[PDB]
Amino acid sequence: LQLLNRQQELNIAKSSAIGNVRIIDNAVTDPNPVRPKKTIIIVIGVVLG
Amino acid sequence: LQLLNRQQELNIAKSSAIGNVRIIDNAVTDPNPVRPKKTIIIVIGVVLG
Repeated sequence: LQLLNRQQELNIAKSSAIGNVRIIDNAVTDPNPVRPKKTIIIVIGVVLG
Repeated sequence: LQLLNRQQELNIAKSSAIGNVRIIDNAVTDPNPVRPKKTIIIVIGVVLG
């Protein structure tokens, strides 16, 4: 199975059309959390109450 | 001799005609069943009642 995969991956690489994909921006993490959004949660709680 | 040349060309052409399909992901089963959807069934039962 591993060799079948190696053959398949090699065919995948060989049949690759894109000449060279480039990494413009390496991954970086935003220090401000995206969830939970405290303000909207509190507003929703107050309105629901 | 020309027929022999055409034979060699046809043999190489037949041997080289391989590709057009490069399966990316193999068959994989989702362990979570898709049917029946228990929650919607229970909700429908309660609402119908």
